[PDB]
Amino acid sequence: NLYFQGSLRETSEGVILSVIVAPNARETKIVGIDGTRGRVKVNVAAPPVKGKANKELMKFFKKLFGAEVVIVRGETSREKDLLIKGITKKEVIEKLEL
Ligand code: NA
Ligand code: NA
Repeated sequence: NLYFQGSLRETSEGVILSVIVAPNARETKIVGIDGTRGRVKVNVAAPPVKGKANKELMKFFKKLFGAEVVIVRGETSREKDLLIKGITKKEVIEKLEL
């Protein structure tokens, strides 16, 4: 039921996945799509302090995609853009739709 196409774009370097983080969660997980922002809603099991939400977010998606993931926008924001290097949009969508 979730459509990720409005939260992704494929660039020269890989795929930029646009997310909005909800911290203080009991489990890091994808919960839905913010259609007004074009972002994947991700609960993150970390407080919003010490870059701890960034660390958990990148661990989660590196494991999911099997590729390196860096934060390219929003290091100190809830609205973060994640560059997944060396991957196609088709691959990213397949992993998100699991
Ligand atoms: Na590009
Ligand atoms: Na994962």
